[PDB]
Amino acid sequence: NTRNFSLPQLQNLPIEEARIVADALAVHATSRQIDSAASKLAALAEAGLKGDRQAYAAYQQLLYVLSLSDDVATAQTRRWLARAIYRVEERFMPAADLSRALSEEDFQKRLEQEIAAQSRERHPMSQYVFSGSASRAQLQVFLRHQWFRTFRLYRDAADLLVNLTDVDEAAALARYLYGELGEEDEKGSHPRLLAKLLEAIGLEADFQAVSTMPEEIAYLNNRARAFRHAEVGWGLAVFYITELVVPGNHEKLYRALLQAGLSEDQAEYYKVHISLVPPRAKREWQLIARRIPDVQFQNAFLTSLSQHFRVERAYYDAIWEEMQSVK
Amino acid sequence: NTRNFSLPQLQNLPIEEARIVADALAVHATSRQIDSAASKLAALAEAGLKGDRQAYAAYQQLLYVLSLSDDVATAQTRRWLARAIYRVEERFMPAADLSRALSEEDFQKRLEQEIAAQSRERHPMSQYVFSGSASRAQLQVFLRHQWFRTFRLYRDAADLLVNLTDVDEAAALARYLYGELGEEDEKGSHPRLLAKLLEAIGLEADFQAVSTMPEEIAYLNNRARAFRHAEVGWGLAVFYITELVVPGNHEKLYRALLQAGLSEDQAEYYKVHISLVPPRAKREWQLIARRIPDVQFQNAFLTSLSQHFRVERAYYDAIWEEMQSV
Ligand SMILES: O=C(O)C[C@@H](SC/C=N/O)C(=O)O
Ligand SMILES: O=C(O)C[C@@H](SC/C=N\O)C(=O)O
Ligand SMILES: [Fe+2]
Ligand SMILES: [Fe+2]
Repeated sequence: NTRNFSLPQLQNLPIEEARIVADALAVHATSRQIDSAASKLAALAEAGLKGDRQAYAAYQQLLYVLSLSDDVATAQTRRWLARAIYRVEERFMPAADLSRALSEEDFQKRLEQEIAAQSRERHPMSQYVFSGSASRAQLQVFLRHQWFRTFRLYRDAADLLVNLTDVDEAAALARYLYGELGEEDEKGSHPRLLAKLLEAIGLEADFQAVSTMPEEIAYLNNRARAFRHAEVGWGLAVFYITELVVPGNHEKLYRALLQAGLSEDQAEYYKVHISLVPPRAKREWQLIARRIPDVQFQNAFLTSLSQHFRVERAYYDAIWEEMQSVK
Repeated sequence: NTRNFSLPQLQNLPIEEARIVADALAVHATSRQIDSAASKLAALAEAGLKGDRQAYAAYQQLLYVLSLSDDVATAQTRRWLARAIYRVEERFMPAADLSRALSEEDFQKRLEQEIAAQSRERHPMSQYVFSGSASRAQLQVFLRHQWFRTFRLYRDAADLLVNLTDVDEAAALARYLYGELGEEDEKGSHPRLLAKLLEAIGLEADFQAVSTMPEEIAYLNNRARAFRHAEVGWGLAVFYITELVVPGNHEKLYRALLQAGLSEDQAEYYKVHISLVPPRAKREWQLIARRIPDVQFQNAFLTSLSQHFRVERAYYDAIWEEMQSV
């Protein structure tokens, strides 16, 4: 009942700094113990981002524990420590580095060119699933990782809701959350729809799941960082590229799963997005349109979009390799 | 630098700790500056809660700035500093020390008993307003403070949503937020419904409103602390006490405003809770029912409830005093 709490995970990490983090998470942890943990985490991230593969794996695994564990008692300090890593990560990410604001037209055009160039729908694995050709074992690989992307997405969206101080924009994210959590029926929440689909093909849907795929950990860490960022451009970038790409991708995945012999009801997870999302996306765009004139927003948004695509592509690459290792 | 950002509010507080907090909220503030702010805030709260009236008012004003300002860039550090104060505050609150969990029936009975003993609806001001004897200006006093209670309640609910790790419990709070923010029409969010009522009776509904009433600040500080607490018994206590009391209170406030010459549409803010809340309260009860076997939950819940009633009563008393002066 605690496999995804912070302390059990930290005691299982053959990383020295895991003990310093654990001490920082104690109920009566001192300011010096917490700041010490912050210092070791920041140094570990700096070493990893400079090319040290062992330091890279260490800082990522610790950041996964800090940002996505489920013991709320340590969450505030965990997020405080996560911030020390985020500051390094962001100070290492290629910045959009506009000196002045792009036109709204050039902003949408640049947005459109990047989405066209790097969307998950064009990935060879995606066309492969669409192709029909995937074995059952290979669809299990795909859906096993779909679970990690879907099952706590609503929490990342809630972090963005919390940071939208304007009541009408919070209302927009609330409408998103309501839809995502099943409207009036929590049995129809989108994680539980995906769980039903997973159950139909022989897989478990574990609400305490802890990933051991490095590229997947990298993807979830980045998404939580972006949705929690104080400059909501980071979260709006990730939110909007998802809400924009989901319908076409889910339409083709839906068709592929019925072609794999599952029913309309089992694949409901994909079906509902095809119809639920497009109109709400049109309303959600105003939160972005409102901010276009601000170059600080443009730089946060475009930097976040580019980083999200880099980690998504490496994640999809690793899933594709795993898929092809089975038959 | 808007009126409800942290730095403009801090510059207006003639307190030395206000400058230390200001330095701690700077973009390149060091860990030493933040720990200094945290220490001096904790010491200020300790001095105020032991009986230093000026330190009491001072830490309460500072906590209002930390917990409820709207400059998101400092939000994470402000909440870190608020926690240093919360830790002190919770050591002074009378804590429920039950060693064994009440039965579900005994627990519900205790809640009902505490509500019948402490509900805001029994306050002399409430009865007086219900009587139809309130002046237009007196109703204005009432609604000015209604604004402060209503306009950001959804954010506190959202903090509880974030701390409910169970997908089904997050969903229950999401349904609450959806209802609270107007469902498909943000023009009908409940803050905007209250704004429509305030404007119908000559008042401005300011989404950057900053309270200057000490008891109102104490109320809002406590409610945000409770909804943000890592042990969700605190927030579930305040959430559930509010959801339980709102329907009957709002029906009578609605009738009283209609008696005073307000339209059905103008007073919609109070009307919509009469029918929206009773259905939602029955589904929200399962969040409490599932945790009743846990005595730590019961103690957190009951301590929250008693503290909430304490700050709410002092707040209604202060509104009542203002209403009598007009
Ligand atoms: O990749 C992501 O982060 C988004 C997920 S889920 C979209 C909505 N799910 O309820 C996906 O794989 O489509
Ligand atoms: O006491 C409070 O803080 C609650 C508000 S109403 C909230 C309505 N629906 O959630 C009031 O002042 O009546
Ligand atoms: Fe969804
Ligand atoms: Fe409401």
